[PDB]
Amino acid sequence: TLRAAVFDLDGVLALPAVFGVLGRTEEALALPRGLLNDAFQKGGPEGATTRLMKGEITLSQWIPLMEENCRKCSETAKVCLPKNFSIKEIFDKAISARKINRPMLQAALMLRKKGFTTAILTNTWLDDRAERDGLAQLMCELKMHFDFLIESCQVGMVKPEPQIYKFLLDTLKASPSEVVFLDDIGANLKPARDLGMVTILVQDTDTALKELEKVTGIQLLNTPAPLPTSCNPSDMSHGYVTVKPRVRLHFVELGSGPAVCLCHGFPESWYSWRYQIPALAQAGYRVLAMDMKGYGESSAPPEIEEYCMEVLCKEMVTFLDKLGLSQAVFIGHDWGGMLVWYMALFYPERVRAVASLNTPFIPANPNMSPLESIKANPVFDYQLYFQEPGVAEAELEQNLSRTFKSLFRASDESVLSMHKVCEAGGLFVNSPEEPSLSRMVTEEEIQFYVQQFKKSGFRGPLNWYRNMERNWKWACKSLGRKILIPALMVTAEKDFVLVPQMSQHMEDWIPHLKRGHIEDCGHWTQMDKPTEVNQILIKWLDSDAR
Amino acid sequence: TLRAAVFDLDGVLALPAVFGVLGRTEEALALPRGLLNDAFQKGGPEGATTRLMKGEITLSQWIPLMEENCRKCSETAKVCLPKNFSIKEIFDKAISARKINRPMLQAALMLRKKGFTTAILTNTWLDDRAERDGLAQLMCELKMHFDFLIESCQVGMVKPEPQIYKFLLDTLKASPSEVVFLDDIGANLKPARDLGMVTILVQDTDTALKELEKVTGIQLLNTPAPLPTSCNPSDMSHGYVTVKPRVRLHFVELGSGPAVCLCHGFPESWYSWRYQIPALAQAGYRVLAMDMKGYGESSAPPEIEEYCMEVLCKEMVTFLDKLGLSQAVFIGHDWGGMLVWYMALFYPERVRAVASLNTPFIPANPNMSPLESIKANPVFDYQLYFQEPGVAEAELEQNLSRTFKSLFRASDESVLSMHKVCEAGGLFVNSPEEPSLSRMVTEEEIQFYVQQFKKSGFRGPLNWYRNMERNWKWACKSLGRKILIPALMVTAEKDFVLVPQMSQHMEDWIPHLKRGHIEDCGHWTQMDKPTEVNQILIKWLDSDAR
Ligand SMILES: Cn1ccc(CNCCc2ccccc2)n1
Ligand SMILES: Cn1ccc(CNCCc2ccccc2)n1
Ligand SMILES: [Mg+2]
Ligand SMILES: [Mg+2]
Repeated sequence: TLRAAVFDLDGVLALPAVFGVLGRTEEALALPRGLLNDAFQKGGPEGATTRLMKGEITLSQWIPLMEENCRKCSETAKVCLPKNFSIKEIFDKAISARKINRPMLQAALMLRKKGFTTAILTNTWLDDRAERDGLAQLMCELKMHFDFLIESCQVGMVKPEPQIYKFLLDTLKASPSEVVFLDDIGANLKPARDLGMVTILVQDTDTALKELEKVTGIQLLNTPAPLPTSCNPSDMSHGYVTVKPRVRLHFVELGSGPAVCLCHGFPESWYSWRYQIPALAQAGYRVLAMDMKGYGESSAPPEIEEYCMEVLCKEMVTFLDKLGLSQAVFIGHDWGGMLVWYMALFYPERVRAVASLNTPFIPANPNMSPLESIKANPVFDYQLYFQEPGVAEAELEQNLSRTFKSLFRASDESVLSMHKVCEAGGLFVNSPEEPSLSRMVTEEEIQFYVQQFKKSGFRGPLNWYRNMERNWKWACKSLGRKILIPALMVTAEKDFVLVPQMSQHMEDWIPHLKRGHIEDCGHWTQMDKPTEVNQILIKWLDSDAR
Repeated sequence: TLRAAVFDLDGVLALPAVFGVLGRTEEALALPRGLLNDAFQKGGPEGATTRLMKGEITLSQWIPLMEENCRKCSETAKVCLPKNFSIKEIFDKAISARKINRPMLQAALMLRKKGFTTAILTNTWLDDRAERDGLAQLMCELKMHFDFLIESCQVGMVKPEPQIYKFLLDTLKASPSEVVFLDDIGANLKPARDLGMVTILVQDTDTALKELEKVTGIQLLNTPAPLPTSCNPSDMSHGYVTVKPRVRLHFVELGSGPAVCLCHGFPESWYSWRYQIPALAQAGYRVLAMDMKGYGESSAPPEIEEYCMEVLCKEMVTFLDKLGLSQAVFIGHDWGGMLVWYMALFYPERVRAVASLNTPFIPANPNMSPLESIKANPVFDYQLYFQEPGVAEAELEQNLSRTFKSLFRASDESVLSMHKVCEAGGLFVNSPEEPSLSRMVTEEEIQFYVQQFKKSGFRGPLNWYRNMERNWKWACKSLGRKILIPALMVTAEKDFVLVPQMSQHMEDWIPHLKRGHIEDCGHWTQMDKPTEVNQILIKWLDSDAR
């Protein structure tokens, strides 16, 4: 029966409410109780405040009217306003204090996940204050989570006028008995209840969610910790930069503030950062999530040396040149982790800070050929398997769904040891035809990877592994240097290919290295433990990159 | 004969040089003359400084070696270094003081314009200092103007070693007698002169350019003021955002810092901002230069109401939402100018500041139909001509080269009065078949517009003029408001359609409006007077938007 849920902003999705500051200010200043609310509501349907809420005048034009109202109210109550009494001041403070009410948003998120149409209906104003950006950010953050945002000042109607609820119903494409509406003002509920909507009077959040839970039949309270917000590819800004005649790099871009360039691993996509991209942008950064060369909508030339680290890195520098960025923070995972260490060693002027998930920095051994070093570690056997052009391509391209479903698995779910892969004849030779779906991924997310890899297959990706000698020779150039810019290494306890202990000497080359470590986290770090990754990167960004 | 020109960075393209700070620091501190240079050059080919210049060690690892050198030099000279003597300090200061030598860059620019291959060859270092971003910005700014940048620390060779000049020649694809090489160190010139290159020893800039001028046969000194840097479309980052199911907006993006959204006019392109985009990015902004709806690589649905101001503006808000931008500075010209005023009135929380070139803000007259108002001004006759769907499309699409060549003309070059256009039967009825090229545009630039307009023709563009009534009704909603965010109006003296005096009442609605005014500037403001536009916008951005 219920199909739609409508939330107010002030006092419902955001707290403390502003009217609360009229009450609080009265108390704090020992004014006659209600004096500020009387001034706020002066004139009723024809007073300044209604004209504000309807979009007739802006907030800045309203401020001196509320002033006059406060003066007139105090005169009739035979009191004085204190010296320095400031409506602008009171409101700047109330509007900055007001924060997203997290459990209410999470309820709305969950209900939207169960198929509810969700909306914010609010009496609000056109905000032209010097400090308006704070409200713009709050509204941005809330609104992406709802089907509709209906603002009194954009539609020219205000709660409790009956016409705005008719407009709501019409916007929802729903009948009134299909709708629950939450508000902290009883007068604002009545016209909804008159049309037969279920209504909830919100005082404390938990009681409102209890009523909301009872009436929808969906669990909303005491629910597990939800995953961070993910990205919908077709809602992203997609960017494309030609770094040389046959090579264009694609990236997805979100956020403003310091530039942060995410470099994914093998065989992955910009989409592997889907959980980090909204969280980092929300944290105050300009995120650029790449398709690395070889992948997705980036170019994939066939030649092996197009994918040596020297060339890949020079291209990343040109990418910054064409975008007009003097620096970015470089955050990499897996092969992308290897790449950002080399950006830090060869182009430190272009790297604001450097972080790697899983991939350690290990200086080239100038006394041992890289192939030998690889042969010494049985877990890198699969890398020998990758050398011969065409062999791994045929196995990995043969059935893309089976490829990504076999690779992208949590640490307690694996279906492929990296064990004597050459000798076995392939990576998947003892894995199922139709693996089950990992807890980490939905069938929809697997199909995005499959679709990306239909454009160029696995040749460009595999070529990243085919420059061992060439990368070793270039790396040997850097053996006298240290990495002295801000740097973060994040180890994953149960990554069995890139194990934590392989990073144990990094402080010899990077003396001020900072660390995070994620327990119970396998190789696909960003989608395995997205919440922990988010917290570790944002904390390190805010202290070291900013 | 000469075909290539090679410039050093320190002491040639950038001034003051750093060695100059060794000399200056000695003097300032009353140290033994040359002591700092002796320390800098200690050990020669095997000393710390050569290892730096070759990329063996980074700047930060070099600093304490130079320290030791200074100590050892002072001991043997039986003097003391002052308390607080700091190599880091000296170098941070010298590297920040060092600025692009403008007349040398302009010479290089001009020579490159006459077909020279140009290069920077420099002994420089890997810069990992906290303050490295300053050098990264200088290098970014210089390097886009040259064919090649060859850095000692990336190539592992240093002037004056002979191998670096061979590497240069090989990079240039030129023989030595085709090359002039400029350097401020005579020792660095010798190996070039040994190979038979023309060399110029640079002390003061003017004398070096005199020699450079004599030897190339090209005028380089006393030359007129060159145009600002323009954009090459295929070197730009191209971005695409879907704002609703059939509408994606394309934009070009350059720079970091506060977001600045450029909105072009009829019938134009993101490319109409080609002279502003590098200058604004260089001035510290994140430029987003749109194809507005209807144009270029943005979507162009056929329906008239898709192009009313309400819909266009809501889409610009969604564009900011999907990019994760809480605000941008909105700068518009012509129809794009009209649009940014309406963003300021309906979405001030999303607009950091607003500026318009040419287009005044004039409140809707609620007592007169917009068509009548249009009929009252003979210069807007062409707007009636535009009403009837299909008529203006056929004339404007018939020959695109002739269309843009006829429209894009300086004030002393016009070929079309806007005079009784209906009665004449078209916009071009008394203009030539093959107009001459305006001084404002090259044949190449005309052909870019022609190519853009082959994708969707003129239907979407003309539709901007076909919502007079619908725009009037929405504008009437805003008649109680004022624009109280930072705002700039730029009038063009000789724009005969959007004349300066039409803006004369704007302070009634925008009391703190700032102004610029460009004399001898016709309707195509950005390409008519790009230099003046640049200066006026950057000065207003730095004071009001930042
Ligand atoms: C030198 N290097 C850079 C990155 C790596 C590890 N790549 C693991 C990818 C993979 C994961 C599972 C199965 C096969 C391969 N090694
Ligand atoms: C209401 N409004 C917004 C913008 C304008 C002026 N458009 C001029 C374009 C043009 C220039 C030359 C020839 C024909 C048309 N009027
Ligand atoms: Mg409320
Ligand atoms: Mg020099």
